[PDB]
Amino acid sequence: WELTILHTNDVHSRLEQTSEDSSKCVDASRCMGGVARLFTKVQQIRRAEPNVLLLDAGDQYQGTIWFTVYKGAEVAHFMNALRYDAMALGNHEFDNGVEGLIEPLLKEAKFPILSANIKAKGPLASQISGLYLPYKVLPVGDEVVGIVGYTSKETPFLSNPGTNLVFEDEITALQPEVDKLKTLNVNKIIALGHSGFEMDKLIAQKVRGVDVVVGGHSNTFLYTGNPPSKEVPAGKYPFIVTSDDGRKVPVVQAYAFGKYLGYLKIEFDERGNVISSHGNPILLDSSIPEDPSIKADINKWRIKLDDYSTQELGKTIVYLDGSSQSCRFRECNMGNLICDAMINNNLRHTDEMFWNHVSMCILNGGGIRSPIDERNDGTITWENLAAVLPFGGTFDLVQLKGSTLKKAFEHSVHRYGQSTGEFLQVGGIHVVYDLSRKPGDRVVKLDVLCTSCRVPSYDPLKMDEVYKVILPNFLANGGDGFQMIKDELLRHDSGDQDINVVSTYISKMKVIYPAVEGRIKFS
Amino acid sequence: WELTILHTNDVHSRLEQTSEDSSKCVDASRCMGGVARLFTKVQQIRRAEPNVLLLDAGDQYQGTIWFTVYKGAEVAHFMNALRYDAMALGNHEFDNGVEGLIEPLLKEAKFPILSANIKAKGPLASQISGLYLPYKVLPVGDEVVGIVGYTSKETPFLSNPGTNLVFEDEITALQPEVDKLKTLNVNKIIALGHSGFEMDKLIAQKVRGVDVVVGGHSNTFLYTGNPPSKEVPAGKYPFIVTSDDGRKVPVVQAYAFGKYLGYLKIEFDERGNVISSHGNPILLDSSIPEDPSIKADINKWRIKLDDYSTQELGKTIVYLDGSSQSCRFRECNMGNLICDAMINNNLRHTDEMFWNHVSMCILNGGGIRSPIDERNDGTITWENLAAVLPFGGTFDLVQLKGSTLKKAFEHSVHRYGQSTGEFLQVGGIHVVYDLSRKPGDRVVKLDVLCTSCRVPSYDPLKMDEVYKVILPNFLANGGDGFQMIKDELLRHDSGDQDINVVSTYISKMKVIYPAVEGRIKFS
Ligand SMILES: COC(=O)c1ccc(CO/N=c2\ccn([C@@H]3O[C@H](COP(=O)(O)CP(=O)(O)O)[C@@H](O)[C@H]3O)c(=O)n2C)cc1
Ligand SMILES: COC(=O)c1ccc(CO/N=c2\ccn([C@@H]3O[C@H](COP(=O)(O)CP(=O)(O)O)[C@@H](O)[C@H]3O)c(=O)n2C)cc1
Ligand SMILES: [Ca+2]
Ligand SMILES: [Ca+2]
Ligand SMILES: [Zn+2]
Ligand SMILES: [Zn+2]
Ligand SMILES: [Zn+2]
Ligand SMILES: [Zn+2]
Repeated sequence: WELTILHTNDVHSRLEQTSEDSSKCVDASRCMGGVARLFTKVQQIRRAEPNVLLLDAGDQYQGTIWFTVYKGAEVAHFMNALRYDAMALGNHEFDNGVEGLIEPLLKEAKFPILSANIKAKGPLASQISGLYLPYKVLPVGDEVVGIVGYTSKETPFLSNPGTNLVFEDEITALQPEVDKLKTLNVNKIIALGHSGFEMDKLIAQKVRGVDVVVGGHSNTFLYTGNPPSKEVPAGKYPFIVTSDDGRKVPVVQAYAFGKYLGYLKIEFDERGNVISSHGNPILLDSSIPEDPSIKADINKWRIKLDDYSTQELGKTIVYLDGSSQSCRFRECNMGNLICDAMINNNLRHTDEMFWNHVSMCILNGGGIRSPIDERNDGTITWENLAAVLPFGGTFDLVQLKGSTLKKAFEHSVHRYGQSTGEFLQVGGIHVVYDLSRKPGDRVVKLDVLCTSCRVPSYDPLKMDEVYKVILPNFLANGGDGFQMIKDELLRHDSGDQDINVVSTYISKMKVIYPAVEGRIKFS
Repeated sequence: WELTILHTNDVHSRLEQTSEDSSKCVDASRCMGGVARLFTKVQQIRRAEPNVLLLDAGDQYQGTIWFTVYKGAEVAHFMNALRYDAMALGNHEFDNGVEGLIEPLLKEAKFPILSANIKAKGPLASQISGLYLPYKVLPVGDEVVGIVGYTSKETPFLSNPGTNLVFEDEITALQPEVDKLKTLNVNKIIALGHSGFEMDKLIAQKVRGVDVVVGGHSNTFLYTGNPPSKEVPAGKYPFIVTSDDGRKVPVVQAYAFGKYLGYLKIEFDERGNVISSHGNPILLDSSIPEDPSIKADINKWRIKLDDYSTQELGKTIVYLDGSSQSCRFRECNMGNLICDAMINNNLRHTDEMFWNHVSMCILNGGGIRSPIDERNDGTITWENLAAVLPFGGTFDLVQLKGSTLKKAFEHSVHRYGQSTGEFLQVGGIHVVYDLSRKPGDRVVKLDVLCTSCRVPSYDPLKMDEVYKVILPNFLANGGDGFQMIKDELLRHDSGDQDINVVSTYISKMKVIYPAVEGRIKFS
């Protein structure tokens, strides 16, 4: 019996086709992904293969102005149009709190939404009961397939689920659910979830009864053969894990941003044993036409986005200096605003040991692409912010040793004076450079805002201590020569869309007035 | 013909009786003022004198939780109960914008509200037409008295009137209105307004046809004889100004906070010439009973204030360190919060030469009377803020030369180490002390946030430059040994209630997290 699993993960609001690097589409002849093109390929496969499941491993929420305006209604609408068969909750599905997930996604999806390791408490437990499930048994042809969900145990640090949801250890929560499915004579079981490739491999190894793991979160690209685009595979597709009981369990993921459709064929015997599996993600490039009906519906929904983009988000009473002459040479107030917005976006619930789990921000000055003039009655619109932050990136959370962060600050000024992009704007950091010193030895003071403290205050950076830092995905990936960040980071989780972080902060503040205040000094 | 003018000014939300220093009443046998006691005395005078006018020279708005909750409805209600005959607009009547004045005061007052020098433009001119007037001619016995109003030309820097109101020069706007009243055979004219004793004397000298000036704003106490309480008179009551045409024009004011009722008797001849005048403010002490009906109505209205005081205003995720061990010895985050709230409260409309007219704050650490613990789910209520700021003061605006501010910072640490109250918490200032230097020479660096700049940044303080600074009225009056502030300031205007400034900022921010960030350092 052959099952074809089609899968997406970390689509992150890429409803429209994008450029090759998943940013705004500008060259139509080379644009990729989008739900209209995904519809064409899914429909084509479903004409040819008898037993198909279209699955999403979470993180449809967050990434573009589509999510900013429609807040999940676009996810329910377009996933329903694609006839997704099941979805696991991702961390970003909690960005607008549990109410922003219940309404509109859980109440409007025409498919089961799953997570076996999220447990609600208090009144929320009654309010949400049955709106997401630990698993669902689906009929596929003449057989049944059980799908069990899971979500990152670190979601409380990576989104806004609130205090009435408990994120349990994935393997601990999954095993009894898979044991239960086996008692109900379900012999084909998929674990679909959102914890990252490392946890997916552990689930494949340790959760007895799981036949395949379909994951996400880590934006992992897996491929068997010559890659079709610029993504470099972390391993073959599927990635085979040998389980504790000796089975070969395929693990799949399909990068992010709707650029690929994962495609895995699994051959099962009559008792649900996996005989073999093969496949590969399919690059959704211009060779696959956008479905005209889905595209026309996208164009209709885009009208409200165009309208929203010109509305006042809030006001500034100061000139927002995002010039290169300032932001690539010294502390600039646009850089301070963006880092303050990044820290505000990452305020999450804590135990009694931290005021917040993260207090620090770095931002390459070359990533700030325009100032904003305050003389248009102080108005700031999304279109103005998109000129400042045009790359479609995210502001991610990383864990870096103090030694790595000191090397990043040395890199920031290693060839100072040429208007290069690596000069860092900061938040929760006070750095002093002495440019008369040799490159690599120019940082003379580096103080950081504490997190494990009830009163935030600055203390010297410690080389062996690991710090959480919010920074662009461009820098987490080693852009601008920050190879030390890519190579030495101890954890990396994708964050919110860059424009959206700043827009939300400006709308919350109503009137902004960021100052240049001595976060960066020169001796 | 004898006219008795009863007058109040700068009542500032003191609806309830207060202590002798106009703070919370705690010893009933020695409490003063309040509208119930004012009613008793006004009613007594109106039984005995035939020609009485009860006037208010503005600034009923702002000062206690009454204004925070009722937003002017309490002013219309209790001024109507007292049967005020006329009121001039004060600067604080614009604290909640022009909408917060129209609704509820202008639409609910049963007396004319006056200002001849405020001119509206755009649609507002039609919306507000006739809701305030330049003047009103009132019948008094068998005669008529014209009352012409005026409001501080500096109101745009001292409240929130918005950009559709123009504040003209008082004398320029008053003269044509008084000329018009004279053409209508009105021969007895009172100028009632809110610009301060200095401007009141100029109006008495220069506006031809004005028989008496009833003022406010500067909280001036005038008295003829031995003063009845702790207020020291600035001059006799009335203060006589010789007009340009040789008339003797009485100028009156009655301190502030409803502690006194001004009482002036003017003898006019049949042609409206002033023959003589005499009087004195009456101390509203415990010897005058509170009117039981007004007091019972006050007690009824107080219920909603008690309810409001326990509601969550917003949350803190940090411990708000208002301890004396911190705030009298070093930068404390409660001090930073209060100074940031003071600067936010003073954001006003500007031309293109300033991002804001004021950027600096000083606050005596001894004025911070409690920390706030963040472990009650981060909740902050008005009752918690009242424990931090219990004195019932205001956060005022002063103009100080840099030399005066340097002397204030030397005073801040002149006897450092004894937990004395004068140690300053700051905003928009970065100071460095070297305590090994002799007292009076301990300030080694003092940088200030610019105002005449499009991007706020810090520069060294200049001894000859005048800076606007927000600070407690306690310090503006020379408290804590800051005699240099009292003696050398170039302008002083009373600001908003201390608790209200902080409450509004916390409610706007929703979640606060003030840090100790290096505003005060030690070498
Ligand atoms: C609609 O979207 C685009 O046009 C789009 C274009 C690219 C990507 C991918 O590359 N992402 C980048 C690329 C560069 N930079 C910054 O730009 C600096 C270079 O800028 P300049 O010295 O001014 C040279 P230029 O005028 O040709 O741009 C780098 O040093 C670096 O600091 C980034 O921050 N990011 C995130 C994504 C989208
Ligand atoms: C319900 O209201 C009152 O209890 C009320 C009491 C008074 C006033 C008038 O006085 N106003 C003040 C008085 C003092 N202080 C500060 O307190 C310091 C002295 O405090 P300690 O060293 O702690 C001595 P203590 O325990 O007896 O208070 C001063 O150095 C000064 O920094 C002020 O800030 N203000 C504004 C008003 C109201
Ligand atoms: Ca099986
Ligand atoms: Ca006259
Ligand atoms: Zn993701
Ligand atoms: Zn994720
Ligand atoms: Zn006043
Ligand atoms: Zn005033």
